[PDB]
Amino acid sequence: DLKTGGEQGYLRIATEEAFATREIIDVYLRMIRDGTADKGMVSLWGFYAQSPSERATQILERLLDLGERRIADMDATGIDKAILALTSPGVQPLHDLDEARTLATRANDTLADACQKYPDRFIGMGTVAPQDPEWSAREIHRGARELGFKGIQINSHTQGRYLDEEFFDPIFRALVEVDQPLYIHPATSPDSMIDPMLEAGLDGAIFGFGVETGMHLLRLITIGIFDKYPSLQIMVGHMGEALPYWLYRLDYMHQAGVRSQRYERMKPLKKTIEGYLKSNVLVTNSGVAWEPAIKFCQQVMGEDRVMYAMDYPYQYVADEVRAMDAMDMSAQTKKKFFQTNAEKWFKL
Amino acid sequence: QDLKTGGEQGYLRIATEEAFATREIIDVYLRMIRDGTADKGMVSLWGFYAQSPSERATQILERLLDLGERRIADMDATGIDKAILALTSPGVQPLHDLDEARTLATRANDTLADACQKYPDRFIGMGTVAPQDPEWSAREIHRGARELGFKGIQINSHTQGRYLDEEFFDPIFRALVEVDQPLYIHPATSPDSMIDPMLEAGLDGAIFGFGVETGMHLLRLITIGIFDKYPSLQIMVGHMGEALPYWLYRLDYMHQAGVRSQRYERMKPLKKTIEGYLKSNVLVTNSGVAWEPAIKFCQQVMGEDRVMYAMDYPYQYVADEVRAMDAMDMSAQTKKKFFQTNAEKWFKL
Ligand SMILES: [Mn+2]
Ligand SMILES: [Mn+2]
Repeated sequence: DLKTGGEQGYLRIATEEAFATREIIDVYLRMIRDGTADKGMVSLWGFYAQSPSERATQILERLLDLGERRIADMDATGIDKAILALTSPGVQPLHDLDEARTLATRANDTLADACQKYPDRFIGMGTVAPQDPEWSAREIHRGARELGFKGIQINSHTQGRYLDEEFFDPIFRALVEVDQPLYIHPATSPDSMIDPMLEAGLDGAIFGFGVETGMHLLRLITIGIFDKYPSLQIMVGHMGEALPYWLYRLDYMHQAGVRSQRYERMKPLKKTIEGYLKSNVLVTNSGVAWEPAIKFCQQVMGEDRVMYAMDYPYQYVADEVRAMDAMDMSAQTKKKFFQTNAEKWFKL
Repeated sequence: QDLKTGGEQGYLRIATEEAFATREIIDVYLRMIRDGTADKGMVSLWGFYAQSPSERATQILERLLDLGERRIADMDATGIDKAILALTSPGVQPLHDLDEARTLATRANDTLADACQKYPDRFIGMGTVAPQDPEWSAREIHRGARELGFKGIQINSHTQGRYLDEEFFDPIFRALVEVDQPLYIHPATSPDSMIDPMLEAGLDGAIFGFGVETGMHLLRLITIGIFDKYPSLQIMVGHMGEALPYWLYRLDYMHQAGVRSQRYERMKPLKKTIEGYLKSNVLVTNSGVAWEPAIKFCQQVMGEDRVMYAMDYPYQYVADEVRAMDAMDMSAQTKKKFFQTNAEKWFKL
């Protein structure tokens, strides 16, 4: 009952879909073995790459496939197109810059090859190495102009550092030059923040992912990234990492902080936080196949700014697709949500 | 829109997360800041509120300190009939000298009891405790229920980086169930172990860090099985549930995924889903969130009987917020629950 081809009145374009390369997963394993992995890596990838559980082993196998098996899984859930990115944390944790750039290059060329082979099914977002912002800028050039990619995905922090630092500016300069979106995907929190979450089993997707990612998007908003770069669009998954829900409180407390001069890095902005959510931020529902949360986001940010995502293979659930197809929404809204918003914002 | 006391609009306005301070305890914070024993959160939060020359800070400190006619006037001016009062975060929880903590918490509780006696139709008390000493805290829970007329207690999230899911804190929960009173988990700044990236961006306080710390704490309690151990226990949180109601689908999906894959020895099977515990054991206020779409979303998730009005005076003392809440496109029956009768039930007023 879930079919490709758009007969139900829209294509299903899934906008937060993951893959891995074996050589990068082997680096994570090396890091865990040699003690250079951070606590988040040990937690996340010591689980996914090593647990014998059904969940981990299926995720690992699915991540590594970029062909007929992934296509079969998409066919079986009626997914027309998938926007693919290297799974978190990509090469961001790597201490050897030459190794990070090499592996990122390879992962990008691997993705490009797959998209060339399945051009009606797979759409690519590039991976970068923000450890090297200037290289990353050139890799943004290459993905947009040579590889056919539609943007980049950054897996939140790089070695405990956030994108609001001036150090990272070449990434933003390059994105606005090629006029492509940035997708800030979660990662585990850095060692400076993870301990109370990790000790309770909360460091991953259940909680810590949202803390890390929402903090990252928020600190970019509050540093004025969209005043510096008014064309820039930043996408986040998981229903906006709670930011839409907190909006009233964000704006109230932002304004209080600005006016009171409480903080060096919180100065006046040209728009409210609400205003940036309406003009510069875009949200997917990855992991949140939940009609009230989706409708809430659509109401707060505008229906044109909210997109369907599956989060394959971390959350591959046919009944979720069925629930999304069944939502109490107009045909027109549902087509935006499943298809045409993604067509617009990713320039498909 | 006139804001009047007396319920002529169809309900009393019962404000359920309202703060006060004591000069002696603020002086301790200043001492800890000066001597270097204050954590980064204390330096940030109380360095600001107790020392900032900012207009917001100065007026907030004066209002915090008043437990009399000024506070009453401020309530009258915004049509607030009753305020549920608690010692402002982080209370005595950061203190290293337990004699001092116990003495100052006793004093603060005595002061609050005295004020509530003076204005018994306007002020309702929640006790403060010192979780560093869970035995003393248990006695203080009983003292507040027996002698002081209090309706429960407020704990200001973590105590020196230690969380209530730890077995050490069990005597506090045992005492709450014995007196049959709720726990309000109010925010605090994050501990030094988690605060640094937030603090650097100006995000450690009410804008963001408070919700992270508090949502985390409540999620840790849910997932340790506090409500299987204590099925009668009610835990209240402000700020529209510290995002948990909005995350709920993701919370349950990933909690179940973790348990079934045996990922964390800490995370064991629970008798209810997280959704089940929200509907049976957690209560939410809208402190700081005078925003209809979020209130209505939370009502749908939790049930309209489980969501209450709060002002968060004096940190967020805004007449126009009251006006907006009075004017929500919501039935008279639901509005009366939200402002009045839910609080009357859950606080046993
Ligand atoms: Mn994902
Ligand atoms: Mn408060």
